[PDB]
Amino acid sequence: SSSSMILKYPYRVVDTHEKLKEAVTSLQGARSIALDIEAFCTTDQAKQLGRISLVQACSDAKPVVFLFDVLTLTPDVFVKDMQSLLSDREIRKLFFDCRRDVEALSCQLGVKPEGVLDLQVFFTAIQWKLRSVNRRSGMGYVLKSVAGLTRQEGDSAVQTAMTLGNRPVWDIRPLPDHFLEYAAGDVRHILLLSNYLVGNKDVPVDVVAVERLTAQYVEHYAVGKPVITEADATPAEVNRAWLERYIGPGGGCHFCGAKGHTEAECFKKQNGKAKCSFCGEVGHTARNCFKKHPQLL
Ligand SMILES: O=c1ccn([C@@H]2O[C@H](COP(=O)(O)O)[C@@H](O)[C@H]2O)c(=O)[nH]1
Ligand SMILES: [Mn+2]
Ligand SMILES: [Mn+2]
Ligand SMILES: [Zn+2]
Ligand SMILES: [Zn+2]
Repeated sequence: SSSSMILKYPYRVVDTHEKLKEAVTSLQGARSIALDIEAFCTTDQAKQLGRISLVQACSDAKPVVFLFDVLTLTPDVFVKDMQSLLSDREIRKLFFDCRRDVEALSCQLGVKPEGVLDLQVFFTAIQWKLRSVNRRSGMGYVLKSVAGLTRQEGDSAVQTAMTLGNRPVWDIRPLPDHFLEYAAGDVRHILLLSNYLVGNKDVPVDVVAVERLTAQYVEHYAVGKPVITEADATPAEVNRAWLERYIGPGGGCHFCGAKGHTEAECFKKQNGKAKCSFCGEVGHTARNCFKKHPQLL
């Protein structure tokens, strides 16, 4: 439905003060805003993101993806007109793994967003409530599991340069079209995921619970300085004590009792179903098969 139109939103480069005011007015009338950051690649390959180059934004108020050129605009100009927007708790800010992004917004821009919802944490919260799984999943896994969508391939020229790590990559101006298109991809996927995860009676976790859980991550990573102690035991998981407090106890399989999978995924329940040895059907045994014993039918 409306999820199909999200991925065909075109990008608008915002690199002037007039384009910045036109974008702020549009984002002001929004209810949710998907956010992402493209930063300079760091030779140290350390935790903290590099110098912010682009901030990507995609809201439900307009069919467009704003690419704020923070490098050209300078952080000071970009912050002066985006601060209250990011500080407005009445507008939901959507992220996929907000940790290093919130750290960069705090360290480099001096802003701490309000009303944040981390859709990667949202997915892990579902995995925790159903399977007692606290691992974090990548964007593609979440897109396939939640929306049944296989995202298109990222441009390998941009992907190799970023994995290579010799250069800032995102310092060049103007940016090629395949860099601009690469940068606008994540915010489209993020806003799409919110339609499947927010306002859904089939989602077993309340949004307010994941909002409270995300606010803890923001408080931990928006401290106006580089974060040293990570909130999670490993980078690819979610703090279990935070899951127990905000989401509740972890779940498991109602059939066999084991954690890590649900009843629909249980091998033992599937292997234990009666399978007719005479006609192959699942559901009955040979002693009750009408095909083998027509005296029953
Ligand atoms: O009855 C089972 C047991 C495991 N798994 C799946 O196997 C993987 C590893 O689970 P485990 O070996 O840690 O039990 C997970 O994807 C889990 O969902 C099932 O689908 N059903
Ligand atoms: Mn990101
Ligand atoms: Mn991104
Ligand atoms: Zn089971
Ligand atoms: Zn049979």
